[PDB]
Amino acid sequence: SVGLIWAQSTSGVIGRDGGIPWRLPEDLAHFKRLTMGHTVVMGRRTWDSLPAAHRPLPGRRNVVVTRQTGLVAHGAQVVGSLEQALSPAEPDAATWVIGGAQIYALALPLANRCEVTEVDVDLPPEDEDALAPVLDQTWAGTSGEWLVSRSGLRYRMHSYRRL
Ligand SMILES: NC(=O)c1ccc[n+]([C@@H]2O[C@H](COP(=O)([O-])OP(=O)(O)OC[C@H]3O[C@@H](n4cnc5c(N)ncnc54)[C@H](OP(=O)(O)O)[C@@H]3O)[C@@H](O)[C@H]2O)c1
Ligand SMILES: CCCCCc1nc(N)nc(N)c1OCCCOc1ccccc1CCC(=O)O
Repeated sequence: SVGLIWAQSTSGVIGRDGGIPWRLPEDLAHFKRLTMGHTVVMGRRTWDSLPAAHRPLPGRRNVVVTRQTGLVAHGAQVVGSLEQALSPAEPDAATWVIGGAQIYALALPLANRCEVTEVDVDLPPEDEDALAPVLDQTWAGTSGEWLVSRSGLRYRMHSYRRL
């Protein structure tokens, strides 16, 4: 099982200026609950984007997809392709692809699940933004209710499975 997991604004922005252009603690807790104890696969730019306290993501096997020989920042297992990231895999569990946009594009043809957090923040896309992948007719989804963050932002979760 290969799952994509991401958070996006309603406009579809996932990344800006090498980070995430909102703060939503409830999404971080959701992300930890779904990924804890599993392999997480990410692109190298996302790896370098992690604050030092969160790199590597604790309690998870951190796999970084890169064309380089290796990385200056410690804690990852490097691979040269998504296929190398995905095999071998954890039994009875999902391998989670955790971004960014380039790695989501590579993984989308292979995924069987997407777990999306939608954040109701008004962020008109800017020229260099990373955007969420668009799901085609092979996906069926369900959506949770709108929730209110302690910070006041509305947010909700959507879950998609491959038909
Ligand atoms: N909102 C969310 O849920 C979420 C989640 C994750 C990330 N983000 C944001 O997304 C942005 C980063 O996304 P991004 O698309 O710019 O970068 P990315 O997908 O994280 O990483 C891109 C890098 O992955 C490597 N790569 C890409 N395709 C490859 C291939 N076919 N084979 C081998 N290596 C390959 C390359 O590393 P090398 O250059 O080292 O070769 C490339 O520079 C940041 O703003 C981050 O904060 C948001
Ligand atoms: C602060 C928002 C964190 C979740 C964003 C997110 N939210 C969802 N729903 N899906 C994602 N793929 C994602 O991105 C993960 C990579 C970025 O992680 C980061 C970044 C910076 C600080 C901390 C972490 C994770 C720490 C941990 O899991 O212990």
